[PDB]
Amino acid sequence: SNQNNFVHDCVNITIKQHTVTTTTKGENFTETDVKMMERVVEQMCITQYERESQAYYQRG
Amino acid sequence: SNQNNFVHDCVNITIKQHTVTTTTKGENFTETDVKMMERVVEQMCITQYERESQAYYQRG
Amino acid sequence: SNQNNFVHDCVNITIKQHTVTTTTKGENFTETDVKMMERVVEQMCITQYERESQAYYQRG
Amino acid sequence: SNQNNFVHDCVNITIKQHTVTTTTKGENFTETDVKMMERVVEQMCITQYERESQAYYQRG
Amino acid sequence: SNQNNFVHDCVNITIKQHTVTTTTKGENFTETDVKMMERVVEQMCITQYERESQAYYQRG
Amino acid sequence: SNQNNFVHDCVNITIKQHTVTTTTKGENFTETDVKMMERVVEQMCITQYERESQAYYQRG
Amino acid sequence: SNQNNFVHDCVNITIKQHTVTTTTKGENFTETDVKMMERVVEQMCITQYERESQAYYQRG
Amino acid sequence: SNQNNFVHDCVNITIKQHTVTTTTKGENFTETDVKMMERVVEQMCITQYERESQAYYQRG
Amino acid sequence: SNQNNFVHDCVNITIKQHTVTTTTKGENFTETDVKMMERVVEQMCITQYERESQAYYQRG
Amino acid sequence: SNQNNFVHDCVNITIKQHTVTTTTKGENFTETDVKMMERVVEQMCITQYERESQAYYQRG
Repeated sequence: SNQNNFVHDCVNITIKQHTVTTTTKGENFTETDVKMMERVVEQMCITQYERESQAYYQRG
Repeated sequence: SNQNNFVHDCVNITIKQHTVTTTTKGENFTETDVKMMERVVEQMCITQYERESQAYYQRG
Repeated sequence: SNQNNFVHDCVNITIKQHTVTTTTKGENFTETDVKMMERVVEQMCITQYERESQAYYQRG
Repeated sequence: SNQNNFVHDCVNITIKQHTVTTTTKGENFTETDVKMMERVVEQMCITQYERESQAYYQRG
Repeated sequence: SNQNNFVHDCVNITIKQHTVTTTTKGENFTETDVKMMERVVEQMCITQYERESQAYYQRG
Repeated sequence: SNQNNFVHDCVNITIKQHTVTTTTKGENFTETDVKMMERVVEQMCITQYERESQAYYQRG
Repeated sequence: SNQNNFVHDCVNITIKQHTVTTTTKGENFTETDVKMMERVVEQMCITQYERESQAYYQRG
Repeated sequence: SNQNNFVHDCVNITIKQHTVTTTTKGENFTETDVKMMERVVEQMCITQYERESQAYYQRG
Repeated sequence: SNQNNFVHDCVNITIKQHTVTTTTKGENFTETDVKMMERVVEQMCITQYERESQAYYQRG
Repeated sequence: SNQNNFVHDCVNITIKQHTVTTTTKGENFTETDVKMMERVVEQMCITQYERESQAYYQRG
């Protein structure tokens, strides 16, 4: 019973909360951001499988 | 019973909440953002399978 | 009983909530965004299968 | 009993809520957006199967 | 009992809610959007099957 | 040109306004009184003119 | 040209306003009184004129 | 040109305003009194004119 | 040109304002009094004019 | 040109203001009094004019 496994998980995130409360009372507010997840992933993942394979990354 | 597996998961996210409360009381508010997920993924994933394969990434 | 598997999951997201409450009481509000998911995915995924295959990415 | 599988899932999203309440009481509101999903997917996925195949992406 | 499968799912979304309430009481409202899904998908998916196949994407 | 004067003014009130504005906006109000004059005078004035005259006051 | 004067002014009040504004905005109000004059005068004035005159006051 | 004067002014009040503004914004108010004049005068004035005159005051 | 004057002014009050502003913003208020004149005068003035006159005052 | 004057002024008060501002912002207020004049006068003035006159005062 042969079995090969080639697993690739570039990103893996897990949030588990039970109670999330937020309050923004006040009088004079300007430019209020109450986000929860802004910019999570900005990745690159290739997973090449054979020879003479190349990969060029640049984030200038 | 041979079995090959080639799994590729570029992004994997899991949120599990039970109670989410938000409140924005006040008098003079300007430019209020109460988002929850703004820009999650901006990725690139290729998964090439054979030889002389190339990949060029650039995020200038 | 041979079996090959070539799985590719570029993005995978799961939200599970039970109670979501939001309130925006007040007097003078201007430009209020109460969105929940703004810009989730902006990706590119190719999954080439044979040789001399190329891929060019650019996000200038 | 041979069986090949070539699965490709470019995007996969699942929301499961039970109670969603929203309220926007007030007096003077201007430009209020209470959307839930604004711009989910902006992707490109190809899945080429043979040789000398190319793919050019550009998001200038 | 041979069986090949070539599955391609460019986008897959599932919403399951039980109670959705919305209220927009007030006095002076201007330009109120209470949409639920604004711009879901803006994609392109090709699934070419043979050699010397090309694909050019541009979102300037 | 004789002239006698026996003036008696028990109460004398004078209101002179130009603009009176009132507003009772809201959501959940209970037992709101917006009167202007509730119980002005509760007096007693006699002005007896001859001898062995008596006056008995009691506000128990 | 003889002239006698016997003036008696028990109470004398004069209000002179130009602009009176009132506002009672809110959400949950209970037992709100916005009166202007509640219990002005509770007096007693006699002005007896001859001898052996008596006056009995009691505010128990 | 004889002239006698017997002036008696038990109370004399004069209010002169130009702009009166009042505001009671909020969320949860209970037993709010915004009166202006509650209990002004509670007096007693007699002005007896002849002999063996008596006056009894008691504010128990 | 004889002239007698017997002036009696038990109380004499004069208010002269130009701008009166009041504000009671908040969230949880209980038993708020914003009166302006609560209990001004509680007096007694007699002005007897002849002999063997008596006056009894008691504020127990 | 004879002239007698018998002036009696038991109390004499004069307020002259130009701008009166008051503010009571907050969250949890209890038993707030913002009065301006609470208990001004509690006097007794007699002005007897002839002999064997008596006056009894008691403020127990």
